[PDB]
Amino acid sequence: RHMLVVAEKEIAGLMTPEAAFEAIEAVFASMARRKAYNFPVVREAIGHEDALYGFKGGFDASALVLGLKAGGYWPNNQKHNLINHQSTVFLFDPDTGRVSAAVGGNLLTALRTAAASAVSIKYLAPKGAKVLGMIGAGHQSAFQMRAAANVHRFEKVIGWNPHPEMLSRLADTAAELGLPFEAVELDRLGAEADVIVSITSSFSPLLMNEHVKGPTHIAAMGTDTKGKQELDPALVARARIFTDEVAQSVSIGECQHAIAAGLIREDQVGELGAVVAGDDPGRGDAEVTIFDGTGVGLQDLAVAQAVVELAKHKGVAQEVEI
Amino acid sequence: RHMLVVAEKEIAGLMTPEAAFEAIEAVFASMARRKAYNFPVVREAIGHEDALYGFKGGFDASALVLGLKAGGYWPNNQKHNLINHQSTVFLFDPDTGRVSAAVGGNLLTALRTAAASAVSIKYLAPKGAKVLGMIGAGHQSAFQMRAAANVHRFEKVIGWNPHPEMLSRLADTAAELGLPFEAVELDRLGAEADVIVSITSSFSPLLMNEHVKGPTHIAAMGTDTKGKQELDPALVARARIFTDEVAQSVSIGECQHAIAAGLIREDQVGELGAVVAGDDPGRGDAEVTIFDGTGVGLQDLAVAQAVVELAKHKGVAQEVEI
Ligand SMILES: NC(=O)c1ccc[n+]([C@@H]2O[C@H](COP(=O)([O-])OP(=O)(O)OC[C@H]3O[C@@H](n4cnc5c(N)ncnc54)[C@H](O)[C@@H]3O)[C@@H](O)[C@H]2O)c1
Ligand SMILES: NC(=O)c1ccc[n+]([C@@H]2O[C@H](COP(=O)([O-])OP(=O)(O)OC[C@H]3O[C@@H](n4cnc5c(N)ncnc54)[C@H](O)[C@@H]3O)[C@@H](O)[C@H]2O)c1
Ligand SMILES: [Tb+3]
Ligand SMILES: [Tb+3]
Repeated sequence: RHMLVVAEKEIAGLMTPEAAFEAIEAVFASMARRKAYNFPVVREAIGHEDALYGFKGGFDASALVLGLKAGGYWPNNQKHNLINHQSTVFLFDPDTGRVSAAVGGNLLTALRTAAASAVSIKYLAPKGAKVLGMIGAGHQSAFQMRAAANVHRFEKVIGWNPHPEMLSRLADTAAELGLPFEAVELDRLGAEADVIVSITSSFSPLLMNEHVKGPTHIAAMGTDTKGKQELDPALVARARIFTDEVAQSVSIGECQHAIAAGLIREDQVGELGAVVAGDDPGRGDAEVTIFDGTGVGLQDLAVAQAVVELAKHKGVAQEVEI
Repeated sequence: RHMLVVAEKEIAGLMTPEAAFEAIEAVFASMARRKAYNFPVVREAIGHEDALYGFKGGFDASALVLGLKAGGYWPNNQKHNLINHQSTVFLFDPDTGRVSAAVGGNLLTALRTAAASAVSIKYLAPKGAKVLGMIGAGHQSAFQMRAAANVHRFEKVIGWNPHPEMLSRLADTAAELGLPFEAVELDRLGAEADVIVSITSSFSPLLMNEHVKGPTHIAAMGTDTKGKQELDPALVARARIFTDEVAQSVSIGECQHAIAAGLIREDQVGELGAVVAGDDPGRGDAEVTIFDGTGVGLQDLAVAQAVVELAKHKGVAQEVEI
């Protein structure tokens, strides 16, 4: 009996935005139909090298995926010539309990996060969305724009960056996709962008309520810890809200600040997967929609189960006896 | 950069009861000195194949060992020609966060469980213990007897089992250890066994309060789940109690019943590691001592780290790129 290992350097040549979209769109519908759930997250500051280490487990009864993503954040990894984020996904056989696969989760995390916002664009973007708005130009921004253009045909890409130095990262990605780009200010972005994808490590409201005008869908992907914030709580409180895990959205998600101040209800925080499964009308007659993407382990298990199938069909899945 | 893999079939040729004893003894001391700790345990009934699946993580700052054991219990694994207990230890580099090793955990679990019971024997057994009492003849009962005979020199082994046909497993291993065996009922076992080791999956009190007579150390290893029970809560109430994790002992351990009945309070539950680290005198003049072995992830981590060290020396550690 052997287990499969898919090295990190193989993920780029195997995964695609289409393959990432299929896995995440499917795992959203399973969570809505209560065929899949996330385990309680373990998150520990081990008190050594300032590390944050933990596990994100889950089980998908619809796709028979069982396992976890283990790892975290090592801020001092520069001395090792390594990136700060280090994670690994372990898959187990749901029928027997044996380990089945082990895949690096660094690039997979960026792809499933980009695929998550792409699902919210497919099911919540306004009719005939013209301009794509990008708030932030970090490492994740290139994956977010590529996943957005893969699911919706855009005509213009406008972008704003809290740090104007790396504004060129959005322009290179927009030119890569064959779309024009224009660096705009935050007030003009909310008025022209029909779809807005924010992906910053911000601790204060960036996109204000008076900025957003007209039908607009917002993919709030930045806030994933207690304390972070990207949107004006007044802006969150006028939009129909969808998320991946309601418990995480009201605690460490973008909605954490509006539910605490009593600006929105907890029972009004919808599930994006409920729209994919057809149980939720979706955008409906709301002018502004917000997808509060917080990140769940089932997203990491779905794309990991996809790369192991693509790897062994390609011939790059390492067979290991264990 | 790469990842090591130690197959399950190599564990037997690498681990010895003495090597497992030295690892677990040191881990008990590190926990008492607060140089190591266990992460919050995840334990989920996923609903598929009646399986119990979860993670037991931990970190040993003294030995710089980090990781978790993943897996659990598949009650119907006999139809797959597999044992019901399936687990796997994943070690991570504490300085970088990258995964370092994956080790088969089936044989490791039984070894460290037997080592934990042997540590309590070395530090809590009555002076000159001559008769070892085995309550349970399951799979792990053989490992418990071998580890107990390795740390302490016994003259006789008496055994009892709810299903009396399995007693051949105790007699066979008693023959391997050069020790005579006699099957008995629980009334004689409690009055003649100086050291008692219970390793049953029971939900009813077996060893009663008036069964135990004279100086006796009871290594209760079977109860690791809310609802299981091996001992009479009255017997637990009159004994000097030690455990590996006080939080688990009062909830899923043997003390869960004497705690709920108000017979004892959690501050009356000691730590076996404090006896190992010299901070606790241990037995003293008490007539009955109990070690509530529930199982902690650091035990798996310590015994797996030693296996990786031996596997690299013996040359049986598979180098895998990830
Ligand atoms: N929701 C998910 O599933 C998921 C997954 C991965 C990452 N993320 C989140 O995405 C966010 C960015 O990911 P990245 O890796 O692209 O980070 P990154 O640091 O590469 O980009 C940082 C962005 O945050 C902005 N920024 C930095 N400090 C700021 C401050 N003090 N105030 C306002 N803006 C500030 C920078 O201008 C830049 O745009 C992080 O917050 C991360 O947690 C979410
Ligand atoms: N504490 C630890 O660190 C640790 C580690 C591993 C296993 N365990 C526990 O050890 C126990 C047995 O381990 P095993 O894998 O050797 O199990 P096993 O099933 O091989 O043997 C189980 C024994 O329990 C007894 N038993 C079974 N059903 C019973 C019932 N209904 N009432 C009373 N007695 C009954 C029988 O004597 C049987 O031999 C399990 O409960 C397991 O959780 C503890
Ligand atoms: Tb059943
Ligand atoms: Tb028979």
